Formats: sequence, C-alpha cells, structure tokens
Amino acid sequence: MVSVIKEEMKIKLRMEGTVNGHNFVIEGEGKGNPYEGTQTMDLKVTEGGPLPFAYDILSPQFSKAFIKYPADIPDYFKQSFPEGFHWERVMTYEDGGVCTATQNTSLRGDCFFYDVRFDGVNFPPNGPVMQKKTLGWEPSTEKMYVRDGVLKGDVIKALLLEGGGHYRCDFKTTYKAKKDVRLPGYHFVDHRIEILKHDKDYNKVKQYENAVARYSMLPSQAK
Amino acid sequence: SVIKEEMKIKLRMEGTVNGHNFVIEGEGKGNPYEGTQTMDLKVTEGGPLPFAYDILSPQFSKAFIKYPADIPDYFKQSFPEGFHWERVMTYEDGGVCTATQNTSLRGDCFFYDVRFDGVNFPPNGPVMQKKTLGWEPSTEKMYVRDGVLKGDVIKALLLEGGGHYRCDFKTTYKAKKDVRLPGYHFVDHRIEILKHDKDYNKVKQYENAVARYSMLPSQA
Amino acid sequence: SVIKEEMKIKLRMEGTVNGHNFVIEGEGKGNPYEGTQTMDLKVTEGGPLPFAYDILSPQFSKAFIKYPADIPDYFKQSFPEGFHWERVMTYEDGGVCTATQNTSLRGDCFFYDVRFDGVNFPPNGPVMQKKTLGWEPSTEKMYVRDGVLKGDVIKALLLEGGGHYRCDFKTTYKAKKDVRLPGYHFVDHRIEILKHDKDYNKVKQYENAVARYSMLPSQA
Amino acid sequence: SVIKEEMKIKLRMEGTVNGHNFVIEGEGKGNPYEGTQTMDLKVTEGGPLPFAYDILSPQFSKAFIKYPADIPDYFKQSFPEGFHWERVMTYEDGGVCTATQNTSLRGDCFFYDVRFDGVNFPPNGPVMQKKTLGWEPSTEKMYVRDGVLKGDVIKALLLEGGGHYRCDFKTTYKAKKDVRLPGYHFVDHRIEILKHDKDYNKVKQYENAVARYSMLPSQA
Ligand SMILES: [Ca+2]
Ligand SMILES: [Ca+2]
Repeated sequence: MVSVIKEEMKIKLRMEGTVNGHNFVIEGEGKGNPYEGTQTMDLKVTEGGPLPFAYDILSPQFSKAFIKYPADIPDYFKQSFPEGFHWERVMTYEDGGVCTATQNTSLRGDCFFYDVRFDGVNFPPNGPVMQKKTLGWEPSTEKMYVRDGVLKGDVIKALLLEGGGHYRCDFKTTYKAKKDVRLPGYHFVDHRIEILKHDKDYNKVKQYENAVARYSMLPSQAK
Repeated sequence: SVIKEEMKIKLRMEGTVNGHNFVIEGEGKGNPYEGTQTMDLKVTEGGPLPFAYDILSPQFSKAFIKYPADIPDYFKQSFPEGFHWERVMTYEDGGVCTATQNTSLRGDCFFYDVRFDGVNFPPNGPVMQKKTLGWEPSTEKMYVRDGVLKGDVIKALLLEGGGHYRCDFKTTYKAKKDVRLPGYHFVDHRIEILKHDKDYNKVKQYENAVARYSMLPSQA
Repeated sequence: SVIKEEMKIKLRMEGTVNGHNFVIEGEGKGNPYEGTQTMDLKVTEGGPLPFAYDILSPQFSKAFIKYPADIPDYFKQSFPEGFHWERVMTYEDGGVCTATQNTSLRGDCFFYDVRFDGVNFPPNGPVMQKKTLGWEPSTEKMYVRDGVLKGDVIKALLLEGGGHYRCDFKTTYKAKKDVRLPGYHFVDHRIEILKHDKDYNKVKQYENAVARYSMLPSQA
Repeated sequence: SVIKEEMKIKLRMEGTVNGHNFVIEGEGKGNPYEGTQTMDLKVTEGGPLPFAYDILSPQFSKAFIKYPADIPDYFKQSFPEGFHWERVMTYEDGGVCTATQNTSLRGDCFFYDVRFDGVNFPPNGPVMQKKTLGWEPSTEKMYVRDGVLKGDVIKALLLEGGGHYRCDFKTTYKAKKDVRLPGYHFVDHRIEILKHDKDYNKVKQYENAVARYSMLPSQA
C-alpha cells in the first residue's frame, strides 16, 4: 500500500492521434485494482470514426499503475505518485508501419488521468492494419530495465490475424517518473490485453488488461 | 498550371519531442521549377527548444524539386488538389521521429501543416545535448509502391565532437489525385541553415533539390 | 522414441567475428524431456577469442526444451530426420550476427553444426572489449509462419559498470519432415556459465528451457 | 604504385543461404582508376543455387572506384597490404545477409576471399522465388566512424512484374594499414549482369563505381 493509490482507482483517458494521415480522438473511462494488476476501460471514438485502421494498434496505449508488483521488485510506477510519470514509445510493425506515442499520467484524488498522443505512418494500404484483419494481441511479457536513470520496457508483441498467423510489432518504451524513485533490477511484466466487448466498427470498446511483474520463472544455477 | 515560377509558402508545425510540446510557424519563398527555396521559421510555443533544431529542418517541401522533363513530377502534377506525406526517421541511437504533413495550395502560396513527434532520444545524446552541426547533403531514392511514391534516404548530421550521427528516412508521398507515376529515380538534396539566433528561436533555412537518374551510363 | 531420457551432444562451430576466424568444438549431455543440458566447449582455432564469448553461448539446442503435453513439440517431433535453424541477432550498437545450424541425430547423440558470423561491432563496444557479464533469463516467443516455426526474443547482456546491452533475436526453425505445428507459445530460457578458464578457451555452460502458455488466465 | 591501370581479380566465396551451402569461384579484370571491372563467377559447389543470384553480385571490389584527386582513396591507399570489409544487408521482408571479405594483392592480381550468409528469407519472397531483375544504380554514403570507413546505402532490386524490393546495406571497410581518411562523400555504383547460363551456375557481371562530393553547391 501507498496511501495515494487506493485499492480501487478510476481512470479517465484522452487520446489524440493520426494514422496514415487520418486524424481521430478517443475518450476513455475505466477503473481497476492497482495492487491486483487488473483494470477495465470503456473507450469511445469521439472524432474521426469509424476508424479506418485496426483498433488493436491503439489498445496497448490505454496504464502502468495497474501492474501487480511483488514487494521485492521496486514498483517504478506506483512510487512515482503523486507526481506521476510520462512515457514515450516506438512501435515498429514488421511490414513497415511505425507508430510513436507519448503519454502523460497524472493523479487527482482517486482518479488517474491519461493523455495520449499517437501517430502511425507508412502502414501498407493492403496490410492487416489498414484492412482491419487483426484479431487481438497475444499475451506478452515486457522486459523492464534501467537506462540513464529511467525505466525502459521492450517487448516483441504479435497480433493474431484473420486466417491464422501473426503480425509482429517491436515495442520500445521509456518510462520517466517525475520524481526520484527506487529503481528496480531487470525484470518481466506479463500482460494480457483482451477486448471484452465491441460494436461492429469498434467505435465503442470495453477492454481489460491483467499485468503482473516477476523475475524469471526458472531457478538460477549460478556456481 | 497553378504553380508560378515563384511561389510563397506558409507553414505550421506542432509536435512533441522527448515529452516537450512546441509550435513553429514558417513563411518562405522559392522557385519550384529551379529546385530552390528559403524559409523563415519562428518558434512560437515551447521555445527555446530543448533539442537540436536540425531534427526539424528536413520536415519544412516537395513541390520545389527541379524535375527534368523526362521524369514525371509526382508533386507538381498533384495540384491543385495537393498531397500529404508520412515519414519515419530512425536515428542510430534509438531516437525515432514520425511526421505527417499536408500540402495544399491557394493562389500563389503553398500551405504546409506538419505534425512531428520524437521519442526515446538518449538524454546525453547529440539531439538532447544539441551537439549537431547540420545535415550532410544527401540523395533520396524515389520509387513507386502501391500506386503512391516512396522516398528512402540515408542521412547524417555532423557532430560538434567529431564524426557523424546517422538517421534513416522512410517517407510515403500520397497525391490527392491520380498522376503520371515516375520510374525509380534520385533527388539530390542540400539543406542549409543560412541564419539562426543563439537558441534557434528564429531560423532562416535553404534547400536545393534536383531530380535525376543515375550519373552512371548503363553497360550492355 | 529415438530421443532417450539422457542424450549426448557433439558440436562444431565455425565462425568469423570482426574478421577473426575461429572454430569451437563442444561435447555435452542433457535430459531432453526435463529441459536441461550441460555442454563443454573448447576453442580449437583462433583462441583466445578477441570478442565476448557471451555472443556465442545462445548458439550452442532445441530438443532440450521441456514441452507440456498440450503444446506440440516442434523439435522432438522432427526426429529422426532432425531440423535446421537460421538466426539473425541485431545488437543495439550496430553489431549484427547471423547463424545457421544443422541438427542431426545418430544413436543417442545429437550432432550440431553451426556457422556463426558477426559484423560491424564497434571496436570500443562491449563485445570487442569483453565487457559483458552474461545474459539475463529470457522468453522466446514461438509462432508458425509459412509452415515453419519462428522464434523471436529481445535478449539483454549485462554490462560491466551496470546496465544492459540489448539484442534482437529472430530465428526460423525448419523441421526436415512434416510435424504437428504448435500454436503461439513461450519458451523460458536461462543460460549460465558454470566454469571457464581465463580467456574462455574452455567453458562449461548450462541451459534450462521450458515451454508454456501465458502465466495469466484469459477473461474472454 | 602497386595498383596498375589494368588489374586482374581472383575470388572465392563460401556461403549458406536458407540453409543451402555453396562455393563460388571468380576471375575478373578491371581498370581501377576508371572505376570499371568485369568478373566471371562459377558456382563450384551447391549448384544450382535455389535463390536469386542478385543477392550475391554486390559481394564480388572497392579498389575499382574512380576516385578524384580531392577525395582520399581509402582503398587504393591500403595496398599492398589491403583491407577487409564486413557487411549487413537487411531486406525489407526480413531476409538478412551478412558478409565478410578479405582483399589482398599479389603482383598484378587482387585476391578476394568472401564469406556470405543469408537467413530468414520468406519461402515465397522474391529471393527464394527468383523474381528479381538486378539492382537499381545506387549511391553509397562513405563516412569515417571509429577510425575506419563506413558505407551505408539504400539499394533496391527490380522485380518481375514491376515494383522494387528494398535492401539496406551497412558496411565497414577496414584498411590493414593506416591511410589518409576521407571526408563524407558518395560513391555512385551501377552493377549489371552481362550474361548467365540457365541456372546461374556461370555469371558475367560488370560494375562501374565513381566517387564524388554532392552535385549541389553550398549556399552557406
Ligand atoms: Ca543503435
Ligand atoms: Ca519488413
């Protein structure tokens, strides 16, 4: 327990972005259990819908305070409050599409406020993103390590495709606390992001993420 | 033809680099058929920029390439409707920038609206430490893919400490109407800062750009 | 069936890193169904190696992954015919390695033949200066593509002085016969050096590898 | 000088692509100060090659670049001792090739020893399906890094049926003795297949290479 982060917390989100020159805005509202690593958010496309690209490319941009951290791994995100943190992200898809995102996370009362900027370029016109042939993300494990006094997270994620097969994306994120925090050693955050409900064009989406931090499953054999 | 031999330019860029928001406005003039242009840039919000201005200069003009008669001019043909472009810029130390640009035309003036975003620049790298000294001249490689025009180019910034800092550009240019598509070709560029104040709040920038095929004849 | 509870391994690697040619011979043994193995490696040509031995250790064994019954085991299913694999390793400072490996089976012994090549390592980087302190444990992501099995993983080497040195692994595993293909899954790995002489001409290394689905339950 | 107006070439390459081993021997001759050369290549083991021969042609000669007097010639200066080079070749569909080359000189003949390795080529991509129609001409960008010479270039294979297939080349050239280092410059290349037999077991190829600065004058 950190007194400023309660056992149940609310979320409010705004995203502005551009994908292949198409502008859009998304608003979100959610709530979760930060120490349980679970959360649900309801997302609504408010400008630019129906999105001409796969909703899936956005869903990982929608919450690092909701990771279940064991007591022995320092929690970069929960320690950063009340000041909060921002993050910066590159997503390199294997067919030349590239997305950047910058996010600000602040805290007021029992509510987290997320402001996201998202930009995607060079998606092929007949590729799975602009043809909306994706079917959600496989579960993944982000690798968290310190670089220049801030926290990096890297993971190769994969979208399931219509017809089978996968579509890969290299995530490189830098997380930057707005005050000094105890820094963790190298570790893993398992993630599983799921779409619980969507309308036909994904104008209205309920999504859920479960995230848990850990060291490796395998024992050390160090001599 | 709706493009005169001398045209004005108006530009607005908004963006975020390393989490820092900024706005730049620009006015310029150029000779579209000569391949040359000059533009005056003012940082109107978020100044002084905490990162090297150089990462922005190549985002500030495709109608001002000198195209020979035997290479279709994808950009000039697109008017009056215009075109937009999309770009990823991958720096060798992990900094990555994206940019999206819309080009429209009214009267004797092109209007440029640019969104620019940079992430993951190392804090002691040359961009965040402002150690850059302008771009080398370069040669963009231009080729059609899926009915639009791509341009890829190896670029390099000169460094205060010596050596170069490398950036790979991959751009997609998308005309807003059907045009005569060009074959594979090259555009030589040289972007130069003519004048800047100490903090690069005000910058006078120049570019020369010329399309061509290879300088080397074919053997048979 | 052809794969017993204990199996021997014989290995030959021929390679060039930074223009330096070398040969490594290895003999090992392990328990394929338990996901464990030990190997003794000797640099027989080109030692002492002028680069970090760590870049080699992940090149030294896919039959030794503990596979649960509900995930098809691509590697064990491929025998007696065996499989080969192809790998690119992209280091964050510009070093790139490739490797091609053939895995065959004769009696109770696996035979590994590996070609390894490393190019463009910076002369003052951690690989050429031997500043690495082993790999962090990792999780390979395995997924089918074009009828064969790919594995992707971002790995990290620990560095003298603190911090990590990242490497993007992209492997394609290709069975020499038709097998049941698995769905998307994970293989946890931990590679450890048990013993080494001063210049790493002689190394005993150990690996534990276990395949699994996600740790997290699904809510759909 | 040790480098005459006409020089012979002898070459051997050993390689593995998509798990397929091969050996190629070559002999050629050229005019180092004119920037031109011709080579006859023969697949001596592993023919017929199951992949596009085009991926090999750029691995077959930097002493044959026409250098003007005001750019130091990194390669010619290195003789009689010579140089070696290292290269990564990242194709847009995930194929990656590495190569390491040693260049020596005896009498009036250059001796080239090449290792080549290609991995992760998609089985229905243009390389494994032999759908390529040679390289577009290109401009390699030369610059000093860590006391040696780097060359980076955007290259593109023309494809049967139209379109291009891109490959990024990153090379490090390493003289075996210290030489006068050049400033940032450009080497235009045009590499062409003049003649081949049915299975590309025998190939005659030609290259023209000329070093220069930018075409465009400085305004600043
Ligand atoms: Ca790098
Ligand atoms: Ca690709």
